[PDB]
Amino acid sequence: GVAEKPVEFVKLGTGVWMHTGYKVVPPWGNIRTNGLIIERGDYSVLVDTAWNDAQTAEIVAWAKDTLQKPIRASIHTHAHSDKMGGMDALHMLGVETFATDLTNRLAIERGLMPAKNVLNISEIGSQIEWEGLTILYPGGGHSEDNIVVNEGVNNILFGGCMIRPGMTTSLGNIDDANLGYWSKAVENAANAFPDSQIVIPSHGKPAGREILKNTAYITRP
Ligand SMILES: [Zn+2]
Ligand SMILES: [Zn+2]
Repeated sequence: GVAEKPVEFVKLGTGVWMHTGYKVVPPWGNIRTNGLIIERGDYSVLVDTAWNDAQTAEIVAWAKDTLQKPIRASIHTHAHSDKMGGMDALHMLGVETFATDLTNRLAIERGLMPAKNVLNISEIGSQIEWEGLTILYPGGGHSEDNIVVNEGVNNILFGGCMIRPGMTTSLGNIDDANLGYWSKAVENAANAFPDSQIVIPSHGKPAGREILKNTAYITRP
């Protein structure tokens, strides 16, 4: 198969960095997965692992060594291996991990390791403030447990796998999707965070609010 592309880091805003890792999925090629590192003074917090422990350890080392703001804690945006494939690395590297109770239960069922701490959002529309970020459960979409994360200083909305890349018509991995609610969940996220000017999908490049509108259109019933 083709070589797996290396992990990448790019600055999205003041104190906000995108991590990207790659996986070769036969019989095709590399697929990216994106998460964030967010600076919090003298430490940082992480949104999502990469695909596996080795990529995730590289991300932790980058925060410690380049930002000099080591990762203290992390949040995971649903129970799939692009988001939770590196949990064992986080736990060994002393990162305190958080996910919803539903995500943790699905992780165990799906062969992934659960996070150490529960985020108490479980009803549609529930929000909490966590390490300066707003975390919203908008309802099931790409996965029943999918959550989104807003960084209100730079106005960056992390949509994760609930937001599809660019102007795609492909729905990606829908094995666990709530096809009936997905478009409404995208609308819920868009309405909850109207000021965010940058939107990050897991599997494509950073964009504007047009990827919210495009995802909502392509996943509509
Ligand atoms: Zn997924
Ligand atoms: Zn994904």
